[PDB]
This record gives sequence, C-alpha cells and structure tokens, in this order.
Amino acid sequence: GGMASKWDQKGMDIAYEEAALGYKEGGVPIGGCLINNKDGSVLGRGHNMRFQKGSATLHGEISTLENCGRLEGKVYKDTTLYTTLSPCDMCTGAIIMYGIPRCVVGENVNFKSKGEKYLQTRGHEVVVVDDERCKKIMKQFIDERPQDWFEDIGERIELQKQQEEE
Amino acid sequence: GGMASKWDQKGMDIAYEEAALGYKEGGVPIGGCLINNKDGSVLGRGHNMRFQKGSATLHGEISTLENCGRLEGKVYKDTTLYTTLSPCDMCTGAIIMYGIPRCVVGENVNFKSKGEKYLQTRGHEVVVVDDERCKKIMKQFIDERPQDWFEDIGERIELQKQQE
Ligand SMILES: O=C1NC=C[C@@H](O)N1
Ligand SMILES: O=C1NC=C[C@@H](O)N1
Ligand SMILES: [Zn+2]
Ligand SMILES: [Zn+2]
Repeated sequence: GGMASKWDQKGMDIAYEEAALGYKEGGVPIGGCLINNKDGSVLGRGHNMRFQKGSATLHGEISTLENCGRLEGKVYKDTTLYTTLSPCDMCTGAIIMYGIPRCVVGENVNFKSKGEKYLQTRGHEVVVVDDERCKKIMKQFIDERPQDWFEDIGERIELQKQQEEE
Repeated sequence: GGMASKWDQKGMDIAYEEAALGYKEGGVPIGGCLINNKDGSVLGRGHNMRFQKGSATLHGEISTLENCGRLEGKVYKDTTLYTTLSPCDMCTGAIIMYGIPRCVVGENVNFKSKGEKYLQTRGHEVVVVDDERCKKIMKQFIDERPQDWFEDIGERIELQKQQE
C-alpha cells in the first residue's frame, strides 16, 4: 500500500530485532511483527520459540501472531506481517486464514517455500526487502546447526542423497 | 493404506474426546491427535486453546502438534493427523510443512476451507468420515457462541454476507 508500505522500514527493523534476540537466546534467528496499516501501531512482535519453549509450532510468524492476542477478525484485514525469512507453508497458511493482506519479507535466499507464490495466488501482496542483516544471521544458523534447521522446516534429512550429490 | 486406515476409528475417538474436553473447558470444541501409522502409537493429542489460553494460533490441529513436542522431520512422514473439523488454511499449512501424509477429518459440514482441496493438490490424502458426534458438538458451539466461532476463523459476522 502507498500508505501501508510507509511502515515497512519500521516493521522489518522490529522483525530483525526479534531475530537477533532469538539468536542470542540459542534459538532459530527468525523474527516478526504485525503492524496496523492505519496508524503504524505494532500489534505484536515475536521470534521462533522452538528452542526456548520446545515448540513445534512457534515459528517467528506464529509467535508474532500469538503475541498480538485474540483479535477481532476485521483487525487483521488492514495489517502487514513482517517476517525476517520468507514464510514456510504453515506460516503462509496463517497469513491466509487471517486475511492479512501484506507480507513483507526480509530475505528469501536462505529459504523459500511454495507459500511465497501461494500467498500471491491467493491475493496477498509479498515484498522482499533483501535485508543483509537477516541474511547473515540466518546463514550463520543454517551453516552451524543444519540438523536443527531441518527440524524447524520439517525436512527429512536424506544423507544418502546428499553423499551422492556432493 | 491398510496399515494406516486401521487406526482411523481410534484416532477419531481420541480427537473427539479432546473436542469434548475443550467444550467442557469453555473453548471451541475442536480436537486432534497424531498417530504413527506403523504401530498406531499416539504421538500427541490436543484441542483448540483460544479461550483457555487467549491464543490466536492454538487451533486443535496446531495444539495437537505442539503437544507432540519437537520431532525430527522423518517422524511426521508416516503419520496421520486426525482432526474433528476440516482444517483451515493455517492448519492445512502445518500439515504440508511437516509432510504429514494423511489427514482424517471428522466432518466438513460446519466448516471447510480451500485447504481441504489444497492438501490433495499438494499430494496429501484427505478422508472425511462424517462423524455425527463431531457435527453435533460443533453445531452446538456455533449456535451458542457464533461471534466466538467467527473469531476462531478470523471472520466478522455481517448480515450482508448471508443477505446475498
Ligand atoms: O520460524 C520460522 N521457521 C521457518 C520458516 C519461517 O516460516 N519461520
Ligand atoms: O481449531 C480449529 N479452528 C478452526 C478450524 C480448524 O483448523 N481447527
Ligand atoms: Zn513458518
Ligand atoms: Zn485451523
């Protein structure tokens, strides 16, 4: 939105602060926030809680939504969800279920799912910022903790295939 | 298929009991469980926690997954997720992200989203068992607390919608 996009620097800066905090906490460094496009108010902010809470569902986007609390359905229809990393299929589904019209993404180089396109197929706007702070922190985690990263995205580790590929 | 579907009555009974417990607790009566298809072991069970925990994300399916705990990706690839109600787009996305191959649905009369079909488009099996217990409990909640139900699927009640 010409007016909604005005909040994009604010939103990605908060999302990165959440990612960096999650990193410090030993977690997956993915952060988010939800902003009311009408007035730039931050409805909530969060980061991935898999390590901090032993959680299979609290991706950064899900944790962000959880932290906004229960809201009337109409509220979400004029918000932007900021996520430091392009959303997986689960977080994509959350944006779709709530009718959040815009998803602003820090980077899609370290990870992208079919959800990035599916959002747009389903009528939601996606903007990729290519934020190098997000890319660096996520790349460090993926490089150092691939077993934990594959867990977070539900990917079966197929070492026989990887040994043949390399 | 035979080894997986042999658990479908067990799984829906567990999911229904979770729904009924959520009902007793004052919540949305939607329950689930995740079963390992190889041996019928129950990895976890759960119900919607919106009212119990002030939660915008703990749908029945999400709470079920949360209650299974952290699991390596391989575990999910031979499971069935049982849900008393056909999954919204969010819970559909969770099933897809974890690669859970089978979703057995109590009913899709009180609710269905585009996710039911999207699961199949993405290669997952969906079975709807039309469980009368599930239909009745959900209909009861919707009739008594319609605004709360609409809040659970992020929709506002509006007369224009039903009025053409
Ligand atoms: O926390 C997250 N983990 C993986 C991808 C993204 O959806 N968010
Ligand atoms: O708890 C739930 N609420 C709505 C639909 C379904 O995904 N489950
Ligand atoms: Zn995600
Ligand atoms: Zn759901």
